[PDB]
Amino acid sequence: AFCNLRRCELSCRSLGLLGKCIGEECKCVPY
Repeated sequence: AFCNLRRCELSCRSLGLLGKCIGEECKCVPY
C-alpha cells in the first residue's frame, strides 16, 4: 500500500536517509 510518509521523510532526510514504505508504515534507511 502507500504510507503516511509526511510523518517520517521530513525527519529522516537530515541524516541522509530516505523514508521507505514497509507495506503500510514507514521505516528509514540510506539510500
